[PDB]
Amino acid sequence: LRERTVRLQYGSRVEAVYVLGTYLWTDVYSAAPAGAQTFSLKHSEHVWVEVVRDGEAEEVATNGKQRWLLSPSTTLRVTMSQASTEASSDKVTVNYYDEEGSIPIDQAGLFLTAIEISLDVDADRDGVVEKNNPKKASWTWGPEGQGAILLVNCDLKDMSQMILRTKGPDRLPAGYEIVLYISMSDSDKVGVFYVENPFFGQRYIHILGRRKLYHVVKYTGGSAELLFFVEGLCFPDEGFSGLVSIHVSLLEYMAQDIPLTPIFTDTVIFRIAPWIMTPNILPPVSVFVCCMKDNYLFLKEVKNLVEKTNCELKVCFQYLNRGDRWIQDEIEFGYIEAPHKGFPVVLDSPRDGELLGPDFGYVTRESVTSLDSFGNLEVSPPVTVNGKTYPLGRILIGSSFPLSGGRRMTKVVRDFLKAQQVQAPVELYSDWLTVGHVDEFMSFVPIPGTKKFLLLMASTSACYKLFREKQKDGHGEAIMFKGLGGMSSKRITINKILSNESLVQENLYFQRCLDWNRDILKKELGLTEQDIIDLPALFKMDEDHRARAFFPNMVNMIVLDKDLGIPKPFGPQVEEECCLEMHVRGLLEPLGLECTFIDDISAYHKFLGEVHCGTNVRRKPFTFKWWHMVPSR
Amino acid sequence: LRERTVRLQYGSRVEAVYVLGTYLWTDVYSAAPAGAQTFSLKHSEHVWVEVVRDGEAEEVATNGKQRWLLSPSTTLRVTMSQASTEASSDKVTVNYYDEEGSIPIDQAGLFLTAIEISLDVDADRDGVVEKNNPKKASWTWGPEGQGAILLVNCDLKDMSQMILRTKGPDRLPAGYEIVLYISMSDSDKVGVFYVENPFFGQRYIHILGRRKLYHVVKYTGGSAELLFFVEGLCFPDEGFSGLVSIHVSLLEYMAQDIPLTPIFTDTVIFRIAPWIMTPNILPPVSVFVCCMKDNYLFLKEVKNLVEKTNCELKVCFQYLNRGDRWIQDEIEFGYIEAPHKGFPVVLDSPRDGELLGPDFGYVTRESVTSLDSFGNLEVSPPVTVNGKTYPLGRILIGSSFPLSGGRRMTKVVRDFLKAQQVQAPVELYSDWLTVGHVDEFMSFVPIPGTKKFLLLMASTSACYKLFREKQKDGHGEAIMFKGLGGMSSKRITINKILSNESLVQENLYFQRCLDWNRDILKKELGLTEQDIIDLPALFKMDEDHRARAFFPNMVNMIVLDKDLGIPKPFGPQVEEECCLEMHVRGLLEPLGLECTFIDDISAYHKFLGEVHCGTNVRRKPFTFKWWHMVPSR
Ligand SMILES: [Ca+2]
Ligand SMILES: [Ca+2]
Ligand SMILES: [Ca+2]
Ligand SMILES: [Ca+2]
Repeated sequence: LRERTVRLQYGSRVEAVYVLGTYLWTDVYSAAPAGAQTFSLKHSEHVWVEVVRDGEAEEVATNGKQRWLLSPSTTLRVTMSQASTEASSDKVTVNYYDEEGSIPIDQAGLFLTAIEISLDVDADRDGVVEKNNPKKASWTWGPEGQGAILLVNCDLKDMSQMILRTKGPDRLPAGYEIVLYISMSDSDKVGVFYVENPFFGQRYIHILGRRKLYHVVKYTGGSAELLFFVEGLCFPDEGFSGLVSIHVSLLEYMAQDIPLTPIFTDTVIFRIAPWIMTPNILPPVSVFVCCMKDNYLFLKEVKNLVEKTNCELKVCFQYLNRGDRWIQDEIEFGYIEAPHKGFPVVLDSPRDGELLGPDFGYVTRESVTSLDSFGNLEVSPPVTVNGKTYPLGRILIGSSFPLSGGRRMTKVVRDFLKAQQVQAPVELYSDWLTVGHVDEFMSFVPIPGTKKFLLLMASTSACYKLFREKQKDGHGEAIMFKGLGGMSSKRITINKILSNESLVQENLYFQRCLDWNRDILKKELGLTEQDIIDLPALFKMDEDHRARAFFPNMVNMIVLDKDLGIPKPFGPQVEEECCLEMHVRGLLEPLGLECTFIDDISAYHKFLGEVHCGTNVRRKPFTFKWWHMVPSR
Repeated sequence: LRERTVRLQYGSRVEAVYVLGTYLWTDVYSAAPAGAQTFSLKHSEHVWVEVVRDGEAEEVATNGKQRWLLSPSTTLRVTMSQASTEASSDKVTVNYYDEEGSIPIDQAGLFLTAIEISLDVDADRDGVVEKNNPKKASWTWGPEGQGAILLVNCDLKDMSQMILRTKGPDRLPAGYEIVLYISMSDSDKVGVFYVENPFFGQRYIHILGRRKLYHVVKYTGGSAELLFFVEGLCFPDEGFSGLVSIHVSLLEYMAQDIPLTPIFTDTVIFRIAPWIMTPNILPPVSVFVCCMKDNYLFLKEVKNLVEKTNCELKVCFQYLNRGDRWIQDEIEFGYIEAPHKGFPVVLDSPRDGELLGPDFGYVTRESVTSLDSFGNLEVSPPVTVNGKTYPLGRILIGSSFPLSGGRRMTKVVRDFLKAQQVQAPVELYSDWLTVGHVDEFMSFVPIPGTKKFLLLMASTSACYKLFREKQKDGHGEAIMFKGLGGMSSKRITINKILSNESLVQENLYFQRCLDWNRDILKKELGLTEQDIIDLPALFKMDEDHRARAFFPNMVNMIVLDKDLGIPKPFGPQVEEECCLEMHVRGLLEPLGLECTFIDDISAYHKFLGEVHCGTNVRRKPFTFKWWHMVPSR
């Protein structure tokens, strides 16, 4: 396919390595002695030679006596299809003649050693390293796309394989060597491991990476394969697309103090697999919770919920360097996948700077507000938006309005999420909340028995409507926070809430904030009102004009398929049941969702807007392969 | 198209601005008094109202008595198609009823003011700003692609136009304002100009850009248009794609110390036009030359060449802050184009840190080797490579091998050229040359009477073949450098050159360097041997093992269509003509190329490998529009 220039040298022999998959064009005119008129040629069995004049080519026999006029426009094309062995003498010889006699006045030779050199990866994405995929030097998205995929080492049987395959005689001819190399830029993105001395053992050493840009490879004769393992060192990010290159070159020695000439180069491209987040609709595997040792109702009720499922429960306690919610706030469960292998990968952002066990990879963060917590990071189910499908869903991050001067998640984390590309992040407005997390106002739940889902939204208007109804019904004196002794002296009733004029105005405003988010979610997730259910919520404004929960936010719930762990609201008691619990059941249960209310606050005797427990669910990855997506340019 | 949430408020009136191109979904259930059972509605002439229950919608008359059951799943959809005027009373009123009587127990209203707000650009790329192109919020490549294009101000009638078009009543309702804005990131990429006080004059002020991220716009009633002019501040580069965004928002006042809510936002995208280089095949306009005042033969011969064409000649002399070749080395002629306008743009990189006149834009550079000179920057004619078309050609930059430790053009300039994208740069190997410029070894020329072109390559093998022929013919004592008195004592003859064994070896090596480039050029430009002509050249090796010209390099030539200004080689005289001149004529003239040899060295009495003049040709731009290309992702 690729034409390489090799000229005969005046009255001499040229020796050259021929790399299979290329061919040579050979100038015979320049090596012709002055006064020479015509030329003839001989060649060996395994070398194919054409005489090319003005673009027109004719094959030549091994020993012909045929002669052609010498012209700069008459050249040779030289091709080989099989590697040289010790039995080979591969050559082309050209005889030169003057006008007078038929005995050659001079001759120029070309002696060839043919070798196969191919740097191979699994570009067709089946988990096997195929021989010389013609597409291995590029990377394309989609079901028809090709090029190899690399996993970040988040901690070598599970790394990517790269195989240098060669075929040839006992040794390379004098003056050649084979070198593997990478660019300085890619040197902090990858590393490559190799057994340098296979005669002395199995020991794999790092041959390419930080501080090592090239490695000279030992040539072995016959048909040989050299196995390399490759790891990614980092995820795609603001200035890094995820694509890296590795090269092998056959180098020719020229002279001392002159660099070696790269006479053949083969290239493979890898893309580093992105970090992917799992939405609530995916099958649960493990439920992780953190709380204080004595919150007994919480642990018992979570255990009972989990016992309704096939999931395993993992209990963590509170640590000195972490928040009360850390399993929710400082940890996010995600995954990476390559054709051959995949594993769960946790983003870890410790408050002050344990874990899950060996089955997980970990990405730990190297100015920060509450909006940096992973409570502020959510992901939608797969959605179609104006005809465009997002098969992995879309990441949702809470923010403030552009002109507001409000809080925002750090650019570093936003840039990281954006750079993964396959979840196409969307910013929502969370900064009207004191804590500032999207998970305080919204969640997703599957609809049992279907492939569909609902968006759940906190609604203050729903709460006021319900409370007004109960008051009309004669329940105005129904008290909230039953069983929280630290709330009792406040004597909070439906009447007291409904009569508070400033609280009404605060909550109308918070409903405007919720509705602004509702509109962004409908637009960017392609949802209609039929896809949404509102759950009652109520907030109190702080000094910053931001919202804190008046009673526990029910929307932030543990979703295990049909079973929902819902924070216990401690609402007004009507006929000895919480009217908030009954209302929420009436909304959800007709859909086949099973509700379990989980009391995370009783142990503290009161509720001031802060939650002291956290939960996080590890889920099975999407069955859709991320490399089958086609993201926008 | 876009659904916006507007809820009725319990027993009250809500007033809202309606922006045309959206519609409202309206909750009536939350505003219902406790105990209310059914509702009815009235609406004005220009407001369309549907009652929506469980996804099913039915239009409602202006005054109906129809009643519907109150349910959270029964809502209103509210649409307007025309802007409000002073004659409008646009409203929807909802009456609430209990089980008992038919007289309403309460009512909630919605009072609307409809306005049109559209931020408009020329997205369809015809030079006119069309009304609200649905595609203005994106940017796509190709003949079917859309989105607006911005020119860099390289120095406002020629800037891009952006028009804010509004329609509505005499004033915005209380609590609203319209604001134009950009991101902090884009603030150094753009600037926007506006007449802030049209009553006091025509004065245009900078309203958005560095240090100004937002501008409050004055609303005028009726049908109004506000004209803005937009400029790009910089070209695409390593961390900047070329894409920028400008937004207009309608903001709602909530309260003191609470940020304004962006209730409607419209966005336009601009792409900043790339800098594009012109190949030798494009029509010449002006020829620029620099030399010392007394190089008379040079000026006379260049003038005579130019007089064979319709081109204009511009003569520059030597300056203290610049090189002897500066018009070639420190200046590169290129262009930018937008649908409405285009102009030539010069890259200027002064050696130590005049010009062309007002018709040109200038980009001046803010560690450096010879490879940074623009002699080391070339561009191919349009080419097709493995089925992929490069309609603007491909930029060529000289470099050294990856593992060599050799010189390279600075990353800053390489990154810039790559970031323009439309010329898809290719690196060649120039570092075997002392000066290190691709223009020392290669050039392109059209084939007269056709749409085709040739690559010209320097060849040492061609020179040795020619000299060997002349020696065989009895011309061995023919002397070179005739008329250069400072060379005479050297007595350089064909015999003396051919007998120098080390010089032969040096030049065989230089031919290997040339051939390595030949192979890259054939591969990356999709050329065959039929596309190439070799011209004789000869070099001498320096202490760094790099090549300097033995006699002037003929390949670096002035190409004006069929007419070629070729450096005079001062070769061996045979029958009182230079055998190099005669040889080159014999190669080129049969193709209809007319050769004029230009003596740039006689004034210096000798030639040591350095050229003391420079030339550069300004050309007409490609007729193919760059935005019609589709570059690789
Ligand atoms: Ca494979
Ligand atoms: Ca989260
Ligand atoms: Ca237009
Ligand atoms: Ca140039």
